[PDB]
Amino acid sequence: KKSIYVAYTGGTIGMQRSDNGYIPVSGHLQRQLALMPEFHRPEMPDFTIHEYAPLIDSSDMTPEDWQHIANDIQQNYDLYDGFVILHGTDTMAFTASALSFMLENLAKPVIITGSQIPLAEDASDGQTNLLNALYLAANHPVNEVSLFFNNQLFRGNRTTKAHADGFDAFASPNLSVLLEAGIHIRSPTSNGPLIVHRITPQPIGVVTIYPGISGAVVRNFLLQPVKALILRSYGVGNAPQKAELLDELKNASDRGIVVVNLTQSISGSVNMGGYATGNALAQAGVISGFDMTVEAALTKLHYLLSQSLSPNEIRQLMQQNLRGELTDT
Amino acid sequence: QKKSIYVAYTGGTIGMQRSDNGYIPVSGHLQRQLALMPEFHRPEMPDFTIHEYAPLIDSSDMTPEDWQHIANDIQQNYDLYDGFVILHGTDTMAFTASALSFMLENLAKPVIITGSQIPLAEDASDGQTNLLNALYLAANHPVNEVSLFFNNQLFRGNRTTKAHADGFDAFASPNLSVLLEAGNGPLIVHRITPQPIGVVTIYPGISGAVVRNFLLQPVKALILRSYGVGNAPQKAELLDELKNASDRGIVVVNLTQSISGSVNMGGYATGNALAQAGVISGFDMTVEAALTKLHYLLSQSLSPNEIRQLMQQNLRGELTDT
Repeated sequence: KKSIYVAYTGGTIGMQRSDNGYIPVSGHLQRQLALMPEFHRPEMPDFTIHEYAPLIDSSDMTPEDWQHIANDIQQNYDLYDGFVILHGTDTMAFTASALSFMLENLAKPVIITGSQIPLAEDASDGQTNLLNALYLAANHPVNEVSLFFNNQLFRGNRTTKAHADGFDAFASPNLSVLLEAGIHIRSPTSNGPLIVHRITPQPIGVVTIYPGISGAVVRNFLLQPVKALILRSYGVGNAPQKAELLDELKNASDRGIVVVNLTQSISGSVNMGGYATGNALAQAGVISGFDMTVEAALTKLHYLLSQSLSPNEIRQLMQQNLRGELTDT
Repeated sequence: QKKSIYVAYTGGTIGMQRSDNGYIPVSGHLQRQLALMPEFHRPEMPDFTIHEYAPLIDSSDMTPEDWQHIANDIQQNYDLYDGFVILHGTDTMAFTASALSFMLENLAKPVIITGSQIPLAEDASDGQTNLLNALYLAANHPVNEVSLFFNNQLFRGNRTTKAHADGFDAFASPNLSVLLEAGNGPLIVHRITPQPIGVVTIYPGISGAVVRNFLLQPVKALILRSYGVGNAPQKAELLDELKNASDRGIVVVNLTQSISGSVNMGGYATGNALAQAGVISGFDMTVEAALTKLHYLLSQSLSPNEIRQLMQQNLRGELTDT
C-alpha cells in the first residue's frame, strides 16, 4: 500500500464558511476526510496530514514559506512514496514554480492542489482535487512538481492562475497538460540524489512596457536594491526604439543587473536569441525569457540569485531549460 | 449609392513587401493591389479611400503622440465618410484601440482597427480577409464604437489584449464576448499626452524598498497587478508605501494578474486592506484599458480624487460592474 505525505499549508479547502468569511478550524480537514469513504477505498494510498499552524493565506506566502515546504518534503522524502501540498489558489503557481527549481533530481511526485470552497460543499472541487492528487502522487510516474486543478495535472513551472476565481482557475498556456483525470481530449532529469536548494527573498522588479514609457520611470525600476528586472514586452519580445529606454537598460545590465524579456501575451514565446537577433533589447544586455510564465521567471531568478553565481552565470542559466519551464525556439 | 469607408494605413505588414532584410515599405503598394482584387469591388463592399501614412509606424514604436495623430485623422475625416478602418501593427494594436475608445467621445460611426502579420498578397493571408471583413462590417453591420477585428472576430477595442505572441489568432477579449462572430452630443476628440505611469506585478515576498521605487517622481499613477480577485500580502511594509503614495496624490489601481475575471474591491464595500491604503479597483479592465484610461484622465484638468472616481466608472464599455 503506497503512503503519501500531505502538507495542509493553507487554503479554504479545510476551512468553515461563516458570515465573517472562511475561518480556520483546527483538525477540520482531517476529521472530515476520516468520514469520507472515497478516501479509504482499497486503491487509495494511506496518507498522513501535517496541518500548518497557523494556516497561511497564499497571498501572504514569502520565499521563507517556499523553503519551509521544500524542507518538509526533504525531511519526509525517504518516509513516503509521494507528496501532496494543500495551498491557497492566489499564489499556488508561484509555490509550484519555486519548488520545481528548489527540488533538483526529484524522483517522487509532488502535487500541489487546493480549493477556494470548503470541501464538504457541492460547489467545491476539494474532494476530487485531493482524491486525484493522492492517487496520482502514489500511482502516476511523473516525478515533477505538478499542480492539480479542474481534473487536469499541469507541470507546476508552466502554471498561471488564468481566471480570478472559479473551478477552472489554472492554465498551462505554453505546455500541454501532463494528464486529464476526467474528460479526455485526443520530462526533467532525476539522475543523482535529491538536492534541496535554499532560496531567500530577492529584490526583483516585474514591469510592463507601454507606448511612450519614459526613461525616468524605467530608471526608477532599476534603482538599488534591484538585482533583476523582468520586462513584459509586446508580441515576440519587442519594445520601443527609444534611446532613453535602451540606455537605462544597458546601464543596468553593465552594472550586473539581470534584465529578462517576457511577452505580455497569454501564450507564445519571446524570439530574441542573444547571438542571433536584431532586437535592440539584446544589444542593451536584455536576455530572452522564451515562453516562461511570470511565475517561472520570478521564481527562477530567486533560485539563481540565492546561489553564488555571477550576473553572466545567471544570464546563461536563465536562458537554459532547467526543470521543463521553457521551450527552445 | 454605396457606403464610403476611410482606410488609414498607419503601419504593419499588410501593405509591405517581404525581403531578406524582413518587410520593407512600398509606397502605394496596398492601394495598387486592392484596385486589382475583384472581391473588394462587389455590390455589398463599400467604396473606400486608402491614406498611407508616411512614414509607416512600427506599432512597437507607437507613442501617445501617434494615438493623437490617428484620433485627429479620424476627426478630420469624420464628416466625409460613413466609417473608418485603421490598419496598424499587431504589437500595440490593443493599446491604440483602447486609447481611441476614450479619446473619441460620442462616436456615432464605426471605427475598426485591424491588420495582418503577412502581406495582403500572400497565399491564405489574413491581410485580404481582415481588411475585406473590416470594410464589409463597417458598411453593412456598423457598431458605433472603436472595435478591433482579427481572425473572423469583432471585439470591443478597450476589451482586447494580444492573446498569442504571434499567429493568425493574435487577439482576445477575455472579459467580454465578441461584438460579432463573423464566420448623445457631437463627437468630442480629447487630447492625450504621455503620462508617467508605473505598471507592476506583485509576487511573494515583494519588498517595501522595491515598491517604494515604483512610486518615486515622476510617477503619477501605478497599476498594481495583484492575485486572484485583487489580493496582496497583508504586511504593513507594502501597504504603508502604497498609502504614502496615495496620500501624495498618486492614483494606485488594482488589476488582477489573471487573464480573465475581475478584481472584487468596491470602494465603499470592501474589507481589502488595499482600499484602506487608498488603492482603487480596476474591476475586470485589461492592462491596455487601464493604462490608456489613466493617460486619458491624467491628460485633462482633473484632481487625483476626480481621476479615482472616473477610473472606477464604466466610461466607454471597458469594465463591468461587479
